Amino acid sequence: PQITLWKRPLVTIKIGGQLKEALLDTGADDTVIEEMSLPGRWKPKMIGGIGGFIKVRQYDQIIIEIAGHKAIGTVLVGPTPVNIIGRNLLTQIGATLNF
Amino acid sequence: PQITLWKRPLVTIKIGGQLKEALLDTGADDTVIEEMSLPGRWKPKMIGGIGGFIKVRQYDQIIIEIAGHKAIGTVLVGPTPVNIIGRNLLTQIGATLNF
Ligand SMILES: COc1cccc2cc(C(=O)N[C@H](C(=O)N[C@@H](Cc3ccccc3)[C@H](O)C(=O)N3CSC(C)(C)[C@H]3C(=O)NCc3c(C)cccc3C)[C@H]3CCOC3)oc12
Repeated sequence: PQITLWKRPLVTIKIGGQLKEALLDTGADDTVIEEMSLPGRWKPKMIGGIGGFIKVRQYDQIIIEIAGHKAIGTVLVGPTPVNIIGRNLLTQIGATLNF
Repeated sequence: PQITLWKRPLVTIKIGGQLKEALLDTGADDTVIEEMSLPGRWKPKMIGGIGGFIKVRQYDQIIIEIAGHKAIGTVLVGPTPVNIIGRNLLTQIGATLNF
């Protein structure tokens, strides 16, 4: 698709068999989702954004669909205010900015 | 241009007579720049994201050049860690996300 920016670029994702709303965010290095259960071991990470930092749990090699496009990659879980799809997964789905 | 997302999508902007580097950020509603002077009236605003909120100054009707493309809109000024071009100005330069 071609997504314009007059409104927030929200899409549906699927993760853990569940549909969720998430923001396609070219300003985010990483993908971070609100609290949920994911399989496997996690590693610690801190991420730093407009307000300061939050602590999150890093899960690797997680199956995730973004607007119907399949990806498998790193998903961070923690107290983010919205679900954010960042560049690590935007690149998997072939997204570019164009003007 | 077509900008890939392998690295942060940073571009040169001209604002207030100054050259700055800034991030093309589809996750940002607003545009926020590190401390600088701008003309005209302003009012205070709080903006929030990862790590919470910061206080900024809101200037309206500010001319800007983003990667060679002119526009006008509201520009926020305050203690942002990164200069951010958000959707309010990305629309005006014709930027879309494509996949
Ligand atoms: C101290 O922090 C940083 C320092 C130096 C470099 C980086 C790079 C990043 C980064 O990529 N941070 C991401 C991030 O929060 N990026 C955000 C932008 C940003 C980048 C660098 C520094 C600071 C912010 C995001 O693109 C956005 O706009 N978000 C994510 S949360 C959001 C959807 C609410 C929105 C927001 O903050 N909006 C606030 C906002 C802005 C920025 C402008 C105008 C109005 C508002 C409301 C997190 C999220 C997952 O990956 C890591 O942080 C950095």
